[PDB]
Amino acid sequence: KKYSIGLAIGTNSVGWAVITDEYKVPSKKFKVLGNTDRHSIKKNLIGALLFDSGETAEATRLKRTARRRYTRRKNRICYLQEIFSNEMAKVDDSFFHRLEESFLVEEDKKHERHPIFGNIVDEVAYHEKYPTIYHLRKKLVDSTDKADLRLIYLALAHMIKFRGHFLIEGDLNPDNSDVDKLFIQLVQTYNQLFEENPINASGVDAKAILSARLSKSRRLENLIAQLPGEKKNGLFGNLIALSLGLTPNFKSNFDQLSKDTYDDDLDNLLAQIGYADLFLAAKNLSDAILLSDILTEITKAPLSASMIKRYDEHHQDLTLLKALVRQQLPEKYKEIFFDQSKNGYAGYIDGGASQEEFYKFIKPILEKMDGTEELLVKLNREDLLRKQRTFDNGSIPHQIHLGELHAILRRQEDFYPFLKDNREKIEKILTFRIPYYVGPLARGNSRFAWMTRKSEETITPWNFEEVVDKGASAQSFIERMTNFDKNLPNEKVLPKHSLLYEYFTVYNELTKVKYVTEGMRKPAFLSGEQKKAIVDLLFKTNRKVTVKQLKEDYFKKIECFDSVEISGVEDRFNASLGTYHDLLKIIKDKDFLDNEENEDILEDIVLTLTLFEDREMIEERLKTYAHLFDDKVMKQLKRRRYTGWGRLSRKLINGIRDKQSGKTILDFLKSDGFANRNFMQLIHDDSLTFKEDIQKAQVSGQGDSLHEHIANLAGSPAIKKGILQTVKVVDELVKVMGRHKPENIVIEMAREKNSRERMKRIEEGIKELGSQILKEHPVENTQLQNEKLYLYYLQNGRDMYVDQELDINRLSDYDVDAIVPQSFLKDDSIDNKVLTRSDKNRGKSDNVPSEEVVKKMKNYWRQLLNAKLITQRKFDNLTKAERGGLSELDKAGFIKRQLVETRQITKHVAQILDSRMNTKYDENDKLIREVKVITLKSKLVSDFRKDFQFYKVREINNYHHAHDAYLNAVVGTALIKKYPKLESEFVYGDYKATAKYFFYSNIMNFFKTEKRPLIETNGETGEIVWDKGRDFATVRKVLSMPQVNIVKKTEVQTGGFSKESILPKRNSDKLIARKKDWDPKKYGGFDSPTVAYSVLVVAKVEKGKSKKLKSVKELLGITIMERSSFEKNPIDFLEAKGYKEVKKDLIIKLPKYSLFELENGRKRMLASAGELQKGNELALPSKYVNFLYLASHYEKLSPEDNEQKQLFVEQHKHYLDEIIEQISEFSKRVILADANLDKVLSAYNKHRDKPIREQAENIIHLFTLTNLGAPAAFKYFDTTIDRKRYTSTKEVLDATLIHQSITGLYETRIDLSQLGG
RNA sequence: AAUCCCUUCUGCAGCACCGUUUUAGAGCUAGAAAUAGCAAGUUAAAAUAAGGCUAGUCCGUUAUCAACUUGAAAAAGUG
DNA sequence: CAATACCTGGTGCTGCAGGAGGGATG
DNA sequence: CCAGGTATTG
Ligand SMILES: [K+]
Ligand SMILES: [K+]
Ligand SMILES: [K+]
Ligand SMILES: [K+]
Ligand SMILES: [K+]
Ligand SMILES: [K+]
Ligand SMILES: [K+]
Ligand SMILES: [K+]
Ligand SMILES: [K+]
Ligand SMILES: [K+]
Ligand SMILES: [Mg+2]
Ligand SMILES: [Mg+2]
Repeated sequence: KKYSIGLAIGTNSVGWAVITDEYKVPSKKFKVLGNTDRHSIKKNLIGALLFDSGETAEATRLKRTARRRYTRRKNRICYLQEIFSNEMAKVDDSFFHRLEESFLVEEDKKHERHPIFGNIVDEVAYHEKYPTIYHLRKKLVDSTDKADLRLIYLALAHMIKFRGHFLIEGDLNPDNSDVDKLFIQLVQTYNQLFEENPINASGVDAKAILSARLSKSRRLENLIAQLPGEKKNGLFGNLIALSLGLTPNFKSNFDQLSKDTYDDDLDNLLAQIGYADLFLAAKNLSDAILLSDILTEITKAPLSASMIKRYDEHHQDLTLLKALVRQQLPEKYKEIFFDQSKNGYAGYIDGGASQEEFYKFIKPILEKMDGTEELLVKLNREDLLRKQRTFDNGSIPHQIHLGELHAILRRQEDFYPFLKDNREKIEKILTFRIPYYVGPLARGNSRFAWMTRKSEETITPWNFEEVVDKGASAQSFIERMTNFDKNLPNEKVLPKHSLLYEYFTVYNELTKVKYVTEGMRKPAFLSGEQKKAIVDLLFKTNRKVTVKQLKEDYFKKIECFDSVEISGVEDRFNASLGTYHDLLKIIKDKDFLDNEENEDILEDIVLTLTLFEDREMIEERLKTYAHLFDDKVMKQLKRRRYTGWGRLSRKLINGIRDKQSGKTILDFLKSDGFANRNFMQLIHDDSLTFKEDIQKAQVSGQGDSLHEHIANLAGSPAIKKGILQTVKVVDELVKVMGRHKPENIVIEMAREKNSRERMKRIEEGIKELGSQILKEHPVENTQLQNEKLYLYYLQNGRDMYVDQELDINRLSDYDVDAIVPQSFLKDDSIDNKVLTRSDKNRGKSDNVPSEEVVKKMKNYWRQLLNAKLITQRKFDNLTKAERGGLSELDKAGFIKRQLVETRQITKHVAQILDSRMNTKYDENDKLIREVKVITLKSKLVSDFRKDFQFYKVREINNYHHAHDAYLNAVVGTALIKKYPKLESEFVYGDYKATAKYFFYSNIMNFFKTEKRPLIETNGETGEIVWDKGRDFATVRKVLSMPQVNIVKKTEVQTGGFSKESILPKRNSDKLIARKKDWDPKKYGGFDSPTVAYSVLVVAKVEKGKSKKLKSVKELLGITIMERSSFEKNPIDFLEAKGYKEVKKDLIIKLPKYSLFELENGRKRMLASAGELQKGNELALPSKYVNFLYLASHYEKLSPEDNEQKQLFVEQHKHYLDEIIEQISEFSKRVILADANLDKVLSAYNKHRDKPIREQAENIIHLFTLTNLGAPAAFKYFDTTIDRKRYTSTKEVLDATLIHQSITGLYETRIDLSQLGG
């Protein structure tokens, strides 16, 4: 009674099957619990678990940081109001009270309804004088008169509440925003600065070029093109890119700018290369540009002046437009200016029409009339009838608002002393930001917090530097997320640029080098002293060590050789002692670097230089070693910084020692007799204690629950959910088998609204490219789902193999080609595809695109890569011909990869299963592997199905998952029975090119007959593995079984309370209050809450004026918001809902997808408290499935054999009317959608003359009507069938509730009809 | 299971711009009223998961969940 | 009550830490 | 986008 388990793991399903020795699926009588007449039921041991996808914690994060930002903006306003409190009380004792209650209706207000002044005359006068807040801001900046304290507060609060971005570190001169004069002065500085050949700025419109709204690099390209004799990589072009916003490097010219550390960066660069006024004229021009796009001798507040310009132009253009429409088109006036439902001005101001929609609506009306030329120019400039609060204000830096705030404070502190004293406090309120390396300012109740306090007191924007330890917190920010050595899980990894780590890497690479001379018969390793000599003579004198250097400067000059051959390294050594030479240049003391005593200190310094990024903290930590280096060396040292972390810790590299030998890993790597064992051999050697000590280190950390362990894997949270469910399914199956472990467990893992991503990728690439391909051809995200159009836009409308424009309309004429041919690699993704007019122009179809195409198109390809329209992998594959093209080894590897699962995630799943199955040790204290775990790629079973006609159709039902599992079980098991030597490739354990190509290509031919023998056996054992006369019949019978255990995981719904839309007030009890006292009838609110789970209530409710008690049984949906209160005390909750005399013990909790069975096997699932999903699977017989498969698609190019498939399709055409029949009988029994079924029958009767292929495809479409789960709309040819929904859950209150275990084999059935009174 | 770069998949932190909602921004004239004819419109306040106690410039949408017995829970046991 | 149609919150940026896989050694 | 909530129309 030996058995094996087959598993198919996916992101929404775990298919499972149990097989015996003969590849049969058993069947058992399983006990049934509950109050039903049924006491047991027969189940086949095969099925599939279905579940909704597990989501990422990202949306939670975004919304959580937003919650924090709203809290902190409120606290900003609260600080500002606290500063104003007393003097405002002297002026107006209820001003802030009216501000906070501005949202209430006049009936609910406690003070006068006019907020600012408290009476109508002064309010109307204010709005007449200051129609927008920016009028008041400009007035308060420019005027010299004492102003009302309330208007001052309103201006300062409007600046602080919407304060602009923080993308620039430094100050901003308010004026000097003339692009032209700053570019001219830059040109003068360069010309009189440089030695000869002065640059030309004659007839240049640096203003237009730089100020045009464009990508930084495209404006760079334009300005460079204007300059004769200047490269885009020219030094002056580099300075221009510095001024534009890019980071240039003057390293190559002489062998973001806004970062704060970037100025220290520039200072050390100046130390390295010894006039900079062009830089002081470069960032000045950067300001000029950035400011000029947004906005100076007439005011100190130019931003509010620009907003007032917006307002004035809006007024003038609106007057002109009203007059023009009244004169020329008097009949549309209402529609344009009164109808909020239309996208005219009325919908633009009061409706829901955006600026873009309003423009789309009014462009034809402007083109239709006369005198609309300037208005149309403003429209195409996106500068017509503009509001002031718009989407594009994200460009406004906080320095602008800060300048206006400071101006107002300077004006009004002459009249208000508390403004003079609190000026810097208010400025700080505006400018203060919590640093990213500090995190939440918590006190021990935030699982995300790491900040440590210098003193225990409340943190404010002003005492932040004294209360918050900006030092220790910035250290914790990195150290909490630092990686731990996998071998010693309680040790921190070394910095990637640590001297010890680089020594380790160099010695590990060097210890496997071999060399041959004439005197030697066979190659030899390098001795420890040879390796030390090579390190001291070469690695410590050159950054990179070439094989030529190894042959000449060592084997010739030391060992006195003339011809020696080297193996283990080719051309140049990959490892290098980079930090050694960095420090040798900085400190200039080789004996200090070579003194082993000085290792520690150095490891400290580098650690600092890696751990932090701030200059002050780095200097503070390096102070401990100030006495060791001259001041110049200390300044050069603090300017140097590293990033990145290694994979191994210091204790593993050079700490733990082998008990017998007494030396560390690095000691072995430096000298290991004549074995020269490397790191892997060291930690896997049974004669050394490294293996055992690593084992003893691992265990203590991994004593935690299965869920935590699976959380610690790397992968999508959806596939992690799948993995956890897979493990639980295996546990349940083992329990079903009488706690006997299986012989094999075969696992296969499937491969892994993105249209907006395509749109964003293309928009960014085209605007960075500076192309007008979207002005010429506007496109929507739905059109980008077509492969050819997406390729067209990614290629800027050009052929990729030949210099020639592409025509959009002729996309059907063109070809989509694989960069690496698909006979070699089955890559069908954008990363390996190209749109070209004719694939013939690629060159030869058997390799990488020819060298000629590369020579033609490399520059255009590089332009596409810089705009991120192609990836780096795509570019490399396109230009592989430059580096020899595809070698035969690549040919063999592309095929071995198609059939050997080499993912770390499938390896992790197999390791979990293996460590859960095999737990006993033998007499030699080695593991007893009772259970072998196999990992297969989906292509094996896919090719099996296609070769032996066991086709899958995903749309018919969810059975295929289960079937896949079964097939996986079968094939895998058979495979390792036929070729045990392949265990190393497929079974979890710590155990010519043409040859392996042929072998892996034909690995699955033992199943085929063509003459191979009828019976296939193992060569050595003589055991039978496959009977071609009997076992295929077994597989067919298994795939034809109608009873398959499909179980949809019942899940409590979590997440948001409801839809987020804040609806207008409405006389409906469906509205939910947004605050405790905000009656939705007066204020609006939310609707559409999500039911966490429903509850079966059995009680009485009052009926009629008499309040008589009437017995009821109904489903009450507990919403996500109600859940905590209902669970704290269900009886009080239900009584508050209106129920009386609740039968507490009859309360049944019903999560989403709870299963009910009614009459004639009709099943329903709970979609919520008031809707049901389809609960039955349509078990279509196998012959119909294979017919639908074959007839669904043409058979073209064993193409002569495909004639037999076509003849079978045509000989069994009557199958169509049978399939429809099978559907009809199903629907009438189970679905109960009379109108939809009649429409579908009429549609099938309508197209009986259509070709068989298209009828088959639309019949595939039909199964949406019968699929398990929520109803969905579908299409039969050109007829649309809307979903028939189940808008009532009354019937399930008398049906049979079915509780299912994870496999569905164990059940518990409750006949709810026995509940009532 | 080397380094570099790229891509993709994950986790955390700090910000910005809108959108919505109610109220404020005296609508006028003729109508009994409905309605008609005109004037106007760009701005602001406040909320932005109800809220919680642990009162922090903190926390509140991920992960986990058939039934039944035990347990605070994680989880074990039951065919 | 059952069929029918409509609805559904978005965008942009800065830093950091990691797993992976692909292609090459800048 | 999918699919559960909502009002409107019978
Ligand atoms: K009142
Ligand atoms: K040029
Ligand atoms: K609008
Ligand atoms: K090399
Ligand atoms: K760093
Ligand atoms: K959910
Ligand atoms: K959940
Ligand atoms: K279940
Ligand atoms: K990465
Ligand atoms: K790698
Ligand atoms: Mg709040
Ligand atoms: Mg607003």
